[PDB]
Amino acid sequence: NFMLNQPHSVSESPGKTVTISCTRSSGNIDSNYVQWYQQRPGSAPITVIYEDNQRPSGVPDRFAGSIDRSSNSASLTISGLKTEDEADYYCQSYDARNVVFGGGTRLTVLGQPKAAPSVTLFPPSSEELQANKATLVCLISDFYPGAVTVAWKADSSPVKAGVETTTPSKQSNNKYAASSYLSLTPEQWKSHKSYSCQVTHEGSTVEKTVAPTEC
Amino acid sequence: NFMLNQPHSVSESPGKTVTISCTRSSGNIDSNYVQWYQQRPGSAPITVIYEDNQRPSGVPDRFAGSIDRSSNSASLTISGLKTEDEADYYCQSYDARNVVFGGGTRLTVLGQPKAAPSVTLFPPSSEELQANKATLVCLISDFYPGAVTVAWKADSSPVKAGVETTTPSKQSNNKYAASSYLSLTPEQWKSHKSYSCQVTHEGSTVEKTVAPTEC
Ligand SMILES: CCN(CC)c1ccc2c(C)c(CCOC(=O)NCc3cccc(-c4cnc[nH]4)c3)c(=O)oc2c1
Repeated sequence: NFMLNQPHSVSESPGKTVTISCTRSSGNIDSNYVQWYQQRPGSAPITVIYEDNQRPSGVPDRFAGSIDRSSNSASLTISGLKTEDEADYYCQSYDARNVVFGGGTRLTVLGQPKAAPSVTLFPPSSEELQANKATLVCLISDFYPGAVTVAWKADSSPVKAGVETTTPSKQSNNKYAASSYLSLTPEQWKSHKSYSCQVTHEGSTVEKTVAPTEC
Repeated sequence: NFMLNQPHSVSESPGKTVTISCTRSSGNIDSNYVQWYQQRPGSAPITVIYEDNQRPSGVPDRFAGSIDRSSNSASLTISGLKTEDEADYYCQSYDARNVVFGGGTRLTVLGQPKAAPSVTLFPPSSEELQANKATLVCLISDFYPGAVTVAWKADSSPVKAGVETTTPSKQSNNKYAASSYLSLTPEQWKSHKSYSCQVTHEGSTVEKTVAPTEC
């Protein structure tokens, strides 16, 4: 039960080349066969590569799979980008028994200029505390492409439980907005020195921190 | 070069049994293993059946796979149907020359109960005021069905500029979440006694109010 690690997102303009990596965690990449699946928004998945570099019939020559043994990774390289190439791409391999999927990479064929997110982190409101709630909100607006990943820290430990993040939506300025909220009890919020929201967009990561003591 | 044919959609009410078929166009259904995947929109898919009828751990035993050699099909049967089973389901098999997916079945669970939204209004953070911004966020969560309308007030008067509301998205609890944010200047925020966010859902309105606080 090993892991395959893919970038969360990639972008390029029409006619360019883009590459999506898939790094094996503990194992030997050439030990087992890697597949690549395309999923366009609102569509069924489609095999574009099997057995590391084989193209199914009807998949164009612009899709190419490869293996790097020294880096222990698989790559999908797409040349001559077209707007229809915009989709989620997932790598997949095998152990002695086990099937392992990568977490997926969103490929945007740029339809507008790139824009980095505005990120604002809010501490609990006085009113929700009296309701025994210490929900923190991380507002993420004015970004393009519409792909972000959010990670929360309690002090400096990753927080797993309590996190929700909305699907990015296009706003009146034609850029995306989303919010992530962490549903703390007041006891959990007071019991730490600070909490942090990390937002990754186009592989650039920003971090904001709030604390019970900040006046 | 065979195809797998599943219904586009199916609907059923809670506690009932639903069946999703997957018909192989050419060759025998039993010549290659069939997998079933569940996918909630915004999320990556999960494996619910492999090798025709094997369940990974963490998959409820309410999920069962089978083969019918005579109708040349595979079936996913979900018994004791629950709201969280609402999702897209894909079958998948092998061509030796390809990995083949069905077209996907969107399963609708009927008769989900109305749920009123939780509404939390956050005043500007100290850090954004120091960067000359006074954005308010109104976090709206746990509502069903997935539509609200938001109106903002400055003192008692309607706000007509600077409001954005995200498109509601279904969260892990199968209820919807959205944020409305009002992009104020520090001057606008301090020149009023309060701002209010008013959320309407299925005829009921909830109103929350925040005021500049003297730190
Ligand atoms: C769109 C492409 N696609 C096909 C529907 C994906 C795309 C991504 C995924 C991911 C990330 C997971 C979660 C991680 O799953 C795994 O690593 N393995 C799944 C699994 C678990 C147990 C048994 C099997 C299995 C399948 N055949 C034999 N054994 C597979 C997953 O389970 O399924 C995925 C399917």
